[PDB]
Formats: sequence, C-alpha cells, structure tokens
Amino acid sequence: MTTDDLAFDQRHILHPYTSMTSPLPVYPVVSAEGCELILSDGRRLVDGMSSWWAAIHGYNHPQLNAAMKSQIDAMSHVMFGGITHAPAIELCRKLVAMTPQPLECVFLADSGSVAVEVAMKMALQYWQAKGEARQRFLTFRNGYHGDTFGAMSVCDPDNSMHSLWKGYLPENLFAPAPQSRMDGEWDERDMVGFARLMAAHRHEIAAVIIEPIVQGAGGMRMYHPEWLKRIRKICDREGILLIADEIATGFGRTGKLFACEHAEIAPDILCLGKALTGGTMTLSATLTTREVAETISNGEAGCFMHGPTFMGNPLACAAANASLAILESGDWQQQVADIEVQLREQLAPARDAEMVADVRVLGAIGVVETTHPVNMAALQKFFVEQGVWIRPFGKLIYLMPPYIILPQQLQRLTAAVNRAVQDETFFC
Amino acid sequence: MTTDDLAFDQRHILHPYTSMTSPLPVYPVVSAEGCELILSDGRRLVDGMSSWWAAIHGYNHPQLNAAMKSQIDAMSHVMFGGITHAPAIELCRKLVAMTPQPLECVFLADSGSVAVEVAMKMALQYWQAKGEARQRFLTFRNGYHGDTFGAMSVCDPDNSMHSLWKGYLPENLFAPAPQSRMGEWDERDMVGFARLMAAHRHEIAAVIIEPIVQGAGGMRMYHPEWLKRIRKICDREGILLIADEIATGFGRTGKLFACEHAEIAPDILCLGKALTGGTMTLSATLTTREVAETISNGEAGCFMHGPTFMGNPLACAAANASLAILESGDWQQQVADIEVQLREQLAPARDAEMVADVRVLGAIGVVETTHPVNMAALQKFFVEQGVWIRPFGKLIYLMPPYIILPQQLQRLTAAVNRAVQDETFFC
Ligand SMILES: Cc1ncc(COP(=O)(O)O)c(CNC2C=CC(CC[C@H](N)C(=O)O)C=C2)c1O
Ligand SMILES: NC1C=CC(CC[C@H](N)C(=O)O)C=C1
Ligand code: NA
Ligand code: NA
Repeated sequence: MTTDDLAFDQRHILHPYTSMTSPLPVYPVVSAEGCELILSDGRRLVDGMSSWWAAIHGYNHPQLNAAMKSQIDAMSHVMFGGITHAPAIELCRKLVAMTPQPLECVFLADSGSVAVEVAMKMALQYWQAKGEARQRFLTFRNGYHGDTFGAMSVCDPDNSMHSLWKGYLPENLFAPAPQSRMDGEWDERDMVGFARLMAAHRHEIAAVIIEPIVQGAGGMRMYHPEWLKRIRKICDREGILLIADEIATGFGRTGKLFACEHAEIAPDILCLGKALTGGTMTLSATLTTREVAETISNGEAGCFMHGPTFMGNPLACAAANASLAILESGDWQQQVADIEVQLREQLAPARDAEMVADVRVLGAIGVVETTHPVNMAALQKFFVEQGVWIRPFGKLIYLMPPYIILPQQLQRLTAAVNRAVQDETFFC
Repeated sequence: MTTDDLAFDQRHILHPYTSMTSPLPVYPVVSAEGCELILSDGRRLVDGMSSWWAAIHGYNHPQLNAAMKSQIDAMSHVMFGGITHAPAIELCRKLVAMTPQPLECVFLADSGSVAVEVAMKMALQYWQAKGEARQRFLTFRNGYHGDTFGAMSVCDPDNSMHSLWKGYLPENLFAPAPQSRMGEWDERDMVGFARLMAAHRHEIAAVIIEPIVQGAGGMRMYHPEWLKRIRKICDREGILLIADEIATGFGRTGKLFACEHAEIAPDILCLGKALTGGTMTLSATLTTREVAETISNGEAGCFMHGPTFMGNPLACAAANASLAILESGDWQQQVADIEVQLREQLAPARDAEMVADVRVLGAIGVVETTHPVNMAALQKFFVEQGVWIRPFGKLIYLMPPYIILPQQLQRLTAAVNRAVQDETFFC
C-alpha cells in the first residue's frame, strides 16, 4: 500500500459518516490476527473495538477460517428460492435452540438494518392480516436501529438528524430514554413517559422496538433490566408485539448470551447481526414466533413479502456456524466476566479526571463518557502511537474488545484511555 | 441432509417470498461447480438462473475461490471507520475506471436494496444541502428496486402490493411503463412522463429507473431512446438521474452497463449481484463529485450512512476477482453467442398455445405465458429434465452464466419449449 493508494481512497471512496471535503486521516490495514491489527507500515495495534462489536473471536480465528474455506470448496453461494442447504439448516437449528423457546422461525438476511426492516414489515403484515389498523411503532429516545429508511424511522430523531428527512420519514412514537442505570437502582418515575404514550396510542401501535439494556450508537447507555420486564408485560396486556434489536448485544457481549436474559423475558421478534458471523462478513437474522410467522402467511399477500438476492448465503452461514460452535464451549462466560472485572478496576481511576463525566461497564463493554467532544484526528493519532486501535465517537471513549483478549492487551487499552483523558489536549 | 434436516427447513426456515403455511418443495443443494448445481442425491442440474442473475462466472470458479481464500489469510473483515485497505482500494479503482467519467466517488454497501436506499438518501441530502424542497422520486411502472422501505416506495405499487403499507410509504410519482420495445420508437409514449414532469419538476429530487430492462417487474425490454430523453429532461430541469443496474450490470444485456445502449451517464449508479460473481453479498452506489461534495458541505457535514460491514475486505476481494475475469473481455462474445442461441432456440415457443411473447436481449431469454405459471409443478418438471429454472408470475425466463456451454444452454431452452406445450404446468 502506497501513498498514491491513500490519495485515491481519500478522493474517491466514501467512508462511514465522514466528510468527503474535509477529511481526517485513515490508517491502512494490511492484515489482522488474534487481537491485533497490522498496519501497512508494520505497526501492530491491539484492537479495542472488535471492528464495531462483531469480532468476538478476534481476527484470523483458525476455526472460522477453516469453516469458510471448506464452504468455498462446496459452494460459496447458491440462491435460496426453492433451494436449501446444510449451512443454512445447521445455523437455523442453532439459532432456534439458543434463543427463547417461543422463537422458532428464522428469516436470514444481509445486514442489521435489513433485519430491522424485516422485523418491522413482519409487525405491519401481522396486523394487516388480523384486520387491524396498526401502523405505528413505539421506541425509546437515544435508540439506533440502522440507516435504511424504515430503521431510520425508529432512531432518535435528534442523533440521526431527522430534520434532513422531515416529511419523508413516517412519524413514530418516542418514549424518553430510560434513566435508571444497570449499575444502580430502579426508579418508578422512569416509566411515566412510556406509560403516557401507550395509553394515548395503544390502539395504533404495531410494535414496541428497543435495544435491550444497552443503547449503542445513541450513547452507549446501560439501563436497568426492570425496564424490559415492564415493557414485556405491557406488551402482553395490550396485545402488542415486542421487537428486540440485539444486533449489538447478541452473543455474550453484555455478560449473558442475549441481553434479554438480564430480564428473563423473550421478545416476539428478535434481530441479530454483528457477532453472528464472528465479524468475518455481513449476515443477519430475524427470528420470530410461530404465531407471527403463520398469521402473515394466511393474510392477503400469502407470504411474508421479503427476499434479498443473497439470502441464506452458504459462506456466511458456515462462518456463523463456526462462530456459534466456539460459543457452545461456554469459554465466553468466563472471558467476558473477567473482562468486566478488569475494565471496572482499570477505568475506575478515570472518574477522577477533569475531562470525564461518567465511567460505566457491562460485560465486555467499557465506556468513558467525557464532558467535551473528542478531536478525532488528534485522539486517533495518539491511540495509534500507543499501539492501540480505539475509535472514539463524540464524547464517548469506549472499549468492546474480543473475548479472547489477553489481560496484558486489555491493560494497554485501559492505560491508553486513562492517559487520553488526563487533559484537554485531545478535546474540542 | 437427512429427512429431518429438510423437515426443519420447511417448518423453521423462512424462504424468500414464500409461505410458511403452504410451503412448496425446496431442493437440497450440497455443492456446485461450473454451470451445475448438485443435489443431495447426486442429481446434477444445469443452472439457467445464475442464482438470481449474480453468478455470471458460474460456481466454484478457481480465480474467485483463490482470491477469497487469500483474502481470508490476510483478514476477512476489518472495520472501515478510520481504516482503509487494499481490496477496497483496488475494487474502487476498477469501479471508477469502468464506469462513465463523472461517476468517480464510491459508496460500498452490503446489498442491492441498501444500495438503492443510499442512492435515494444521496439525492435527498443533495437537495437539502442546496436548500431546495425536493422529496419526490419519479419512477416507471413495472419497476423494482428492492425490499427495504425506501426501495419499496419506488417499486410498482401493484406488483409490490403497496396497499399493504398504504400510509407508511411516502407517495412517489409513477410514469407509465415504457411501451416502445428494445423495435420502433413512438413519441406518444412520452406523454405520461412529460405530464408528471411539468406538473412536478419543482418537487422532484431524482428520476430512478432500471435501464433497458425492468427485471422483477416483468422482464420488460424497452427502447434506449427513453434513457436519452430522460437524461436530457433531467439535464434541463437540473434533476438527478439514478440508474439501478443491480440486475443489468456487468454484461447481462450485451453491454458492460445497460446505460451504454443509450450512451448516457447517470448522476448516481447502483450496482450489485454480479459485482462479486454471485459468491457473497456486496453492493456499490457511485455518484459524481458534485453530489458527493455538495452533501459533505451541507449541515450534516457528511453523507449520513455507514453500515457495520461497509467495505468488507472478503467481499471486496471476491468482487476484484469477478471484475478481473471481465477485464479479459471474453464476456462480450460469450453474451452475444448466448443471445443468438436464445433467439433461435426460444423462437419455437411462438407456436405454443400457452405463450404470450418471446423476447431476448443479451443473456436474458424470456417466454411470457398467457396464464399464471404453477411454480411448484413446473419446478419439479424442470428438475426432472436436469435443469434449474425458476418461474414466477407469467414468466419462464433464462439468465445463465456467461460460461454456459452450447449443449447445456440447449437443455434449458428445450425444457422451456417442452414446458409451455402443455396446460399441465399452468394456473
Ligand atoms: C434492479 C434491482 N434493484 C434492487 C434489487 C434489490 O437487491 P437485493 O440484493 O437487496 O435483493 C434487485 C433484486 N432483484 C430481485 C431478483 C429476483 C427476485 C425474485 C423474483 C421472483 N419472485 C422469483 O422468486 O423468482 C427478486 C428480486 C433488483 O433486481
Ligand atoms: N449501529 C452502529 C451505527 C454506527 C456506528 C458508528 C458510530 C460512530 N459514528 C462511530 O464512528 O463510531 C456503530 C454502530
Ligand atoms: Na428459539
Ligand atoms: Na467513472
């Protein structure tokens, strides 16, 4: 990788949520292995991000590699219309067995935003089949569910700048962000806003959608499990469907296999992604109940009306199967728990830094919330120079390392976080 | 795959656009090679579908396989936020170079539906940045652009059953399906389109269409003059033109991009399917410097999109290998030869009672029938003839890999001709 490569990139390749006219530097990566990224210049970095939550087994995992390669020898891809195959059957068997019992129908898809679009269409069609007029969704502020239009319609109107689409996006219902903390106690006052919205609109709501326990892209917030317990019952009483978006939280990140387990509730529709494939390639899954799946098929349409070109991709299903096989060992329960204790201990000192507003930790997620926004170009350069890959965002400096990270590797991460927030050098 | 494996699939796995209650037979595929699918019981089938148009180089292609395994050795995936890599860079150089000049900025994403959503968002943000109140899209009837909410809002309201979402989908503008065939041009065809453009030109963010071929909405093949006329109309009104070539891209209609038939360049280009040689999902939406900068110079400060797996190294490497195969140029004659054989071998369907029309363009052969095909029965019959062909609605069509052999293509067409004789397989 030459500097002409980097110039081409800067001038012709869009990157996620980043200006094409006022660019910040990007770092060229050549390879990766275990918990390290390897830059083109040979510099090796400890990954604190898991490539956005997904690489829970790290990079170049032998089990993942061998499974992907074996699938390539049989067939990387074949269409899923009128056809089925072992990787898909194998993955759906595991998905069904590992999630709440009522969740037993699987619709595989390409991306997380699409899995959400799928969950929403399922809710709309479900009610359209029962002859009811339910077309609205009830969600929480600070929620994020994807960038496609449907998903955008249930994201925080602020964070996602809904003023850009005012008039195009449908107007859904936004209860206040849950206030009670996962580190703290329950407050019954938290529920007034949500309760108010439900009473006023209980009749037009097709479903409730939320991220269980951790609201990610919307502030890395961690709220009280009592919330899910409540929402599940309200939904049960009103006959409304519950959509849980575990695209970020699925597969052990929060300390439990699925974050819904923190409340011991099961949703009607469950969306998975990211760690599903061990972060090797995009794949998503939306699981639902027999009740939902059958109802839709008996309506006008005759079928749930969705079907992406690469649905069921054998290659990605094989990787996902290998990723779940690793998790079947159970070794993750202990890795995540130990990561939890080290993040609590080693980030605790940050609370005393001037620039810091809050330190919070759950499973393999450690968050340092600051008072002012980070200077991206500057803080990123600093992290790289310490030999770590940490990608902060706004006022959040956070870690979500692979579950196989070594204590020494984790310590490099937390020490770099602690040092970054010691002064205002890297702020504004 | 045991019988219990198949039982599980049927009861627990949702398949595309198909019922969970009256589910219809699926066939268990164990592997694939060349232009053939291989079932669990060893039966071999000539693929007439290219896995929904994507596998233009067939299956288990050594050049595609090697590029994939090699990229796996380096890293199948790494995030694209603040990071870049070679597969993405190399793929982007090819896309920019192979497309019309103005298209020089690439937004990679995961799937076709998403690529269309990206194109729509680019248009909305573009106009938001120029302070213009423009939120309508102008599209054609019989068009199909995907399954996500934004994409649905520009699909044919009848074919896509818009009544189901009536009230959720934004109301867009739908000009008449283009009548002139790919055939003689009739100026009267433009009346609909013009009537919508005049009354709404002040409102319209972009015109979106599939060039030359409207696939899923009916395999319709229209006259290139439309593209010429729409491009000029868009230039005049300062409206953006979005060309969805997710199905037409990479050689399918006889040219690299269907837009060439009219020698036109859109403002935004959507690509997918054949992009990776049908090995795994990936998409790209290309646009101009004007669009890309305007957006970044607006209030949001950047284009507001960024999926987790954006720029996936593995997919990018596969796509690089797919584009390299095309670089050899061989597809040019492969497709022309297929076109010839399809025209010749499907011509006899014009004597069959069940047939309404036979039309062909590049590696697309269509036998539109007089009545609703019975997909399950016909599917079984095709499997028994040793071929894979998936009908729908009133179309029995073929879109084979570019490398299909003459005797293999002969099977598909013979089966098609045999199928339509006979009332058996219909309604
Ligand atoms: C022109 C065009 N634009 C967008 C998309 C969406 O791409 P995805 O990758 O999101 O799907 C497509 C996809 N086209 C389709 C091709 C075939 C089928 C199936 C039709 C029929 N019901 C059958 O099963 O045989 C559906 C969509 C596209 O073409
Ligand atoms: N669901 C997600 C959406 C966006 C991201 C990226 C968020 C932030 N813009 C960042 O760059 O880290 C991560 C997850
Ligand atoms: Na289950
Ligand atoms: Na170009």
